[PDB]
Amino acid sequence: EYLSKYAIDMTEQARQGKLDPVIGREEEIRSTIRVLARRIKSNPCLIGEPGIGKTAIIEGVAQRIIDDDVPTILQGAKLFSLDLAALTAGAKYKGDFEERFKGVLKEIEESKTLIVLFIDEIHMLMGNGKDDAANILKPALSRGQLKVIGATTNNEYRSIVEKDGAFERRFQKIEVAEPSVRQTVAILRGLQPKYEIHHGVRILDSALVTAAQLAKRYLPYRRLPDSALDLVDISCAGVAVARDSKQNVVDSDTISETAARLTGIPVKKLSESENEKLIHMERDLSSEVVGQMDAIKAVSNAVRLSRSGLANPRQPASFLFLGLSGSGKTELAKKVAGFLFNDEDMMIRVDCSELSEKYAVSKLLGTTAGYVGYDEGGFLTNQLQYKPYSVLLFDEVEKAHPDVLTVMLQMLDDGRITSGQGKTIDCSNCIVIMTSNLGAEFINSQQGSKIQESTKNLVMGAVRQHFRPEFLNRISSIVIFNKLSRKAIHKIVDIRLKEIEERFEQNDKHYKLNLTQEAKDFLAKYGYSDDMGARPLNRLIQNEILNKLALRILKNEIKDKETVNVVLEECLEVLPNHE
Amino acid sequence: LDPVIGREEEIRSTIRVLARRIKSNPCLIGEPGIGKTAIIEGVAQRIIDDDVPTILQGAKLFSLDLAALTAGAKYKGDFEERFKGVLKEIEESKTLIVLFIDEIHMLMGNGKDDAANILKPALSRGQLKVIGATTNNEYRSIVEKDGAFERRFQKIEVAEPSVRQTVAILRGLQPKYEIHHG
Amino acid sequence: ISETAARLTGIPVKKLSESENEKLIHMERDLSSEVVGQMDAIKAVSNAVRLSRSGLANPRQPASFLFLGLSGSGKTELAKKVAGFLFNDEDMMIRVDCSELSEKYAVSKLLGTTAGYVGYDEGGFLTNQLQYKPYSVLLFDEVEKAHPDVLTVMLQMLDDGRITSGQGKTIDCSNCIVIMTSNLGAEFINSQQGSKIQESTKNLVMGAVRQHFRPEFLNRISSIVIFNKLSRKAIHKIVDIRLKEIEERFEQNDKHYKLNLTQEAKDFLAKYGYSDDMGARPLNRLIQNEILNKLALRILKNEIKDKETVNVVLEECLEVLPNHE
Ligand SMILES: Nc1ncnc2c1ncn2[C@@H]1O[C@H](COP(=O)(O)OP(=O)(O)OP(O)(O)=S)[C@@H](O)[C@H]1O
Ligand SMILES: Nc1ncnc2c1ncn2[C@@H]1O[C@H](COP(=O)(O)OP(=O)(O)OP(O)(O)=S)[C@@H](O)[C@H]1O
Ligand SMILES: Nc1ncnc2c1ncn2[C@@H]1O[C@H](COP(=O)(O)OP(=O)(O)OP(O)(O)=S)[C@@H](O)[C@H]1O
Ligand SMILES: Nc1ncnc2c1ncn2[C@@H]1O[C@H](COP(=O)(O)OP(=O)(O)OP(O)(O)=S)[C@@H](O)[C@H]1O
Repeated sequence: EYLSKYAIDMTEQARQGKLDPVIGREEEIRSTIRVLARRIKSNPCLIGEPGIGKTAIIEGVAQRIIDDDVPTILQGAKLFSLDLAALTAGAKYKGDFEERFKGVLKEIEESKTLIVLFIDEIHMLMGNGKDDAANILKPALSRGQLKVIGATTNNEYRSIVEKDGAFERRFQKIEVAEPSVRQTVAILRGLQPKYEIHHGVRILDSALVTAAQLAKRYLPYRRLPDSALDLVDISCAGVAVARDSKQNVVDSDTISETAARLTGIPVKKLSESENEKLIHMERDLSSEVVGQMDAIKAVSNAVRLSRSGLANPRQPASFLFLGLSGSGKTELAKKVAGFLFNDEDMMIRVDCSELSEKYAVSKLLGTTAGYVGYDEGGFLTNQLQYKPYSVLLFDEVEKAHPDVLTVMLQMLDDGRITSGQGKTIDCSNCIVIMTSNLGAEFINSQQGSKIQESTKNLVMGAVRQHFRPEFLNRISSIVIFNKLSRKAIHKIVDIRLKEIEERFEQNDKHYKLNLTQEAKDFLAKYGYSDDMGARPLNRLIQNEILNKLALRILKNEIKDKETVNVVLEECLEVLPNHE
Repeated sequence: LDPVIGREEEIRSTIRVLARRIKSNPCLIGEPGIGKTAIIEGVAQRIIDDDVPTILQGAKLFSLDLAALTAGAKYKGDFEERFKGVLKEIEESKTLIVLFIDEIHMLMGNGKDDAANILKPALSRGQLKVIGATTNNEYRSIVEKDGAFERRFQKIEVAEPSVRQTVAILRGLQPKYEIHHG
Repeated sequence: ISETAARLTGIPVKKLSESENEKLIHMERDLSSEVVGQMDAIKAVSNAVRLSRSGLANPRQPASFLFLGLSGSGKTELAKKVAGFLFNDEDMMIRVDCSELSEKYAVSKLLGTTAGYVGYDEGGFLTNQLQYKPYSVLLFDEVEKAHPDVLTVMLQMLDDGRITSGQGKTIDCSNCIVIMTSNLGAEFINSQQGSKIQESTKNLVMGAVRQHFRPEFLNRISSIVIFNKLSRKAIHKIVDIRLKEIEERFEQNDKHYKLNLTQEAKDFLAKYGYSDDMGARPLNRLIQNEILNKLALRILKNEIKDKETVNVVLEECLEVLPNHE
């Protein structure tokens, strides 16, 4: 009776059509059967990554028995799935759980046709460093009795073997593999009617294909038999939800949207409104960043290329921004994040300006087991796992120690980067921007505005002297920022003045600066340092205007709508009815 | 319970996952202090107002304590019994019962083992829907060790709401504070 | 018995199928159809694979290579195509990011950490992969960046396949292939004195190797292999290959080429992408810069839905099918 209380009759579940129909995996199913067909230690075990179909194989075998597709040894056999229930019943009256366990084995053992016992999470039976693990399945399997099928993960197997020894002897591992995308789809097709029936939705074959493809590309941490199903099942659920208050059909687009929600990857949304945003991306960035159109275009291409799906799945977009300091290198990256997340600071930043090798590698990746801290991934690993397509910005990669840059070297080509604790993170479908001021050395030759021939040669000469080709050749594009022209300065001043207004927390403490009057000319004239980019503008605005404004505010001379003009420098007005 | 403001996508996504045939176990993930458990209660409120997908229409949502795990361990195995009991009561399906586990990493177990089948193979059967809640750090401490949980549960990213959203939230909660403080 | 063992260990060596004979005696043919030129590297690998598959390989020496060459010459690529062949899946490869192998961590990262210390997740990458997939190809990217202490561990691994784990177990990764890559000789290959790396230049490369790795390691590699700089002719073939891969990776295959200019475009790219010291990488870049980016706009603008055509611009451009929908 024990067997009916502490285990599930998997062959009955197969008989009743409750188990997912099993598709493919013939070598694996066959191997399990062949091992069960053994006489001594007829004890197979399915080992492999958590999502590859281990119990599906077991269920498959249950079906093969029901379907009369087994050896005469197995024909007429019954398969049970052992629960922990026998053990959960309690260790009250010391050893009784072992007796119940033994009772299960005894019922099985006494020739009630051939009974095979299967155990989920079988590593649990390694018990208390042996001891409580008792004789669980030990003399049983040793004598070839009580045929057992076990299944667990790679890591658990490692723990079983390591800690027990004897179990390794008793069990015959069978490796189970993740199916290919094509195989995955075939499986999905096989499962399709169960999903369609459950949800009450129709699934197009295109959708099934789509899910497997997307799963391979966008759910790297979880194996295809699961990941593809999550996309199918969830997409179906999506449709099922629509059916609650609103065409019950799942297609590739539904899945792609679902994937975007699931993974955070915006590439899969596919909207007409997106198209307009991307088409005019350059305009929007040019209204934030003045000039530097080549840089704007360079990035825009990365985004558009990625959003179209054309970007190579293994080549994170990668840019190196060379250019004269203050030309807007960091600023561009921020504005790109602005565009992509509606948040200039959403991006992941790596302050490479601070990277002495000894520490630098570990700061980005973290430690291996056994070292101080296991809170791995200071910056790259931890951030990449939650914001997998975000903009990753490296400030002054030029100054990073040459060795830490080789972490980036790897990151930049074929996604993979691994944590200190051993996980592949894979910064794949994302954008990487790196910065350097190295090129300033030649740009400051004042060769007009747009970078000229020779200037660019020297800039690239220097970058070649500084970084090894191994790195440079992995960059999608090296962009050299242009010098800002006085004309650019006029545009910049406008933008800056607008940002100043927008950032005011107190919506009264703002200007009506006569920026249409000589005030803009003053700023453009005085702030145009040929070689400090736009930075002098921030300083002039503070020295010429905001500092004075602060005083006007402190003295309560200001309510709102402050105005500015120039005398002989910038001068602020007061509101005449004030002190 | 306090009302939930915004977070519509989170509520929708959570339920959508619960609507799944198998492994219908969403988990909220994000930095602490962002409203993860608020979302969970938001779902409870949608259930009370019944503004939910068919699968939840008349469903219950329970928050599991660790008392199930820890309230006495003489007669080792009793906590396992507590879980088989609880999980069985959920499986009973008097109505649809969804279980919420706060601090979901707490069921990881000391070197697993204790973890038993607490919410393990059962989740793949379509019953015992579980909603989790964790942080990036906790998540890593579960996932990198269990493997199977990473598969069983489906994380949902939960963003820090923007300042704009924050204000809306504050307005929404304003009367609770005004009433409490007077 | 042999077949049974193959089933249990996964090792194809023991299957002995006739169909393998053709794939193996022609492995070079097929690798050369993926990797252009670089025949010595191709032969080097194929010989190792064949010794294993034919049952001649010595169990105490995992096959190993040290591939030297210019970046963009196909070092990583070859290894992947080989893994592709061996498993019918390039993702089966076990990879090591050697650039991450700073002294204090690298050993423990690959082998694991000893009992008593935080985390017993031994095996990080090597033990954990090797204990399940015995004949996986290992790939070490830029081994010259690994701290010498790490390279020392490889020396141990490269004989008897014996590697100890952090917790004291052995791996015995006998029947496998180990690929190490390096850019140390790039400085001499860049002399461009030839097509096939020239003799003598070859010794300069050995010089770079000998001054970086200790001899104790170097004489242990089954063979040190040097990739050739790519020739212009190679580039023509490479371009063709990339264009095919590009079409193949279009998972949403409405987005596909007819390409057109089936000579002219390829020649344009071959001409412009033939950078003497950057291997094939510039070809990838030109295609994105000159073609795919433009395609992205044609897609975004609803100008092209399928049947993509490239024209020469006297650069290159794409022709609109639907009229800007
Ligand atoms: N070949 C297949 N045939 C039928 N169903 C499959 C197949 N592969 C996967 N599935 C489904 O997707 C899952 C595959 O993995 P499962 O066996 O459920 O999980 P697992 O691989 O057993 O890992 P554990 O041991 O349960 S953590 C199953 O739960 C099935 O629902
Ligand atoms: N081309 C530009 N358009 C608009 N604003 C700009 C531009 N260039 C610089 N700025 C201003 O420059 C400031 C930030 O410049 P950054 O990009 O940080 O300096 P940089 O160009 O990165 O040089 P480094 O490397 O950071 S010294 C912002 O306050 C911007 O307003
Ligand atoms: N969107 C929201 N609508 C209404 N109230 C909210 C919202 N977000 C947060 N709150 C309130 O803000 C508080 C913080 O939320 P919590 O869920 O406690 O934080 P948390 O994200 O759960 O952090 P942990 O993980 O539980 S420490 C909650 O107590 C809610 O009452
Ligand atoms: N001979 C070749 N035939 C075909 N493709 C090639 C060839 N050489 C290089 N490639 C391409 O180069 C890219 C992969 O880079 P690799 O050439 O392996 O870089 P590498 O040669 O490994 O130098 P490292 O060590 O990775 S910097 C792929 O896009 C390959 O297709």
